[PDB]
Amino acid sequence: RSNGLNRFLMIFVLLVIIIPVPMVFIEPEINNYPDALWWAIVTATTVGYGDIVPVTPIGRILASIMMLFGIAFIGMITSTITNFFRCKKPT
Amino acid sequence: RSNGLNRFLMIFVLLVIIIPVPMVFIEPEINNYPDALWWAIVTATTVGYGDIVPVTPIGRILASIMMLFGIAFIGMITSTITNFFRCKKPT
Amino acid sequence: RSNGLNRFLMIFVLLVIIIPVPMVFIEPEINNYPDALWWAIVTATTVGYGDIVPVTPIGRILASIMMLFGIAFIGMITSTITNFFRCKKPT
Amino acid sequence: RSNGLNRFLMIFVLLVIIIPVPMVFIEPEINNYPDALWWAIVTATTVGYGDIVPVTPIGRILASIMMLFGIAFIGMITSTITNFFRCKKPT
Ligand SMILES: [K+]
Ligand SMILES: [K+]
Ligand SMILES: [K+]
Repeated sequence: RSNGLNRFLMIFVLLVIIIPVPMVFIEPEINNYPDALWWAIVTATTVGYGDIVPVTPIGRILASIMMLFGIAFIGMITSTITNFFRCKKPT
Repeated sequence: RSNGLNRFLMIFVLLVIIIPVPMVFIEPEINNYPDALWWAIVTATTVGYGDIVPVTPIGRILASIMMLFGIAFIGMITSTITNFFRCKKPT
Repeated sequence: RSNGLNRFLMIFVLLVIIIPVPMVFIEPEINNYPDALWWAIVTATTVGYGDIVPVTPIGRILASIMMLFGIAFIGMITSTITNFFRCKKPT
Repeated sequence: RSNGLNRFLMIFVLLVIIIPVPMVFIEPEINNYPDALWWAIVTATTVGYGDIVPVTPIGRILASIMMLFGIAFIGMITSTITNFFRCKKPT
């Protein structure tokens, strides 16, 4: 679907903005939103520097969701390119 | 195959649950199952924070399997999206 | 497009060369261009060792761009292979 | 090509075996082949724990090659799955 990419992008961007909020109050290593927002991208982009790591179960559970959405993001981006640069081959 | 995604998912989820078990008794850095379960996801999602790292050969051998299944997981997810959002183009 | 891969590659390679320049003068952990060039690849390849990590907001903003281009690079490489080894199936 | 996957796999596996050899004698953090072989996989699988990091230019140049082959490995695996589970859709 044409709105399929937009629907997955709006929910992914929403998480990378909302998930850092509880992470400030539940994690000791996370002491502010800019720090939490940074970690969320580092995790959702499947880069994982390790400079900010969740310790608490809830924090490690929320991190797991961000990783699962992180790999889904790559799959959504790769599909938006693989299906885009393949239709130009016949005509 | 329709059951092809399910067959790869049930064996992948099984490993992320079973592989953390020997990792507790063989690794010094891993001292419990929740810690081991956390590392398994961090590795299988190809994020790799480095907060928990295998030292022993067996632990580094089991980690290699988890990484090889980790990249295969992305390939399985990307294929389940690339082939899903391409069939809607003609009809 | 045939020049589509070249257009994305020339802008990606340009960033991995230009982005390390401000990173030397804005980050304390980055004290030279070879160090900065190394970090840029580690980030753009979505490997993320964590040996060099941005602290400053601007440095963490520039890093985010490099990560977003990093995942786009994998998507560009995977599409240049998935569409290349699929056209040889019928003829 | 049918032998296309085999040709890319035999050269990739060869590097993950040969590249760790100079890395022992050129890097201070790498003091043995099993340690070097471990780092090569961690890098070629684009996991990057950061437990073993190259310092020297040559070591950081060889690491860059391993990362470039690492992302190419994912692209080779994803293509071997995306084109495999798509031909079963019509017949
Ligand atoms: K990765
Ligand atoms: K990583
Ligand atoms: K990492």
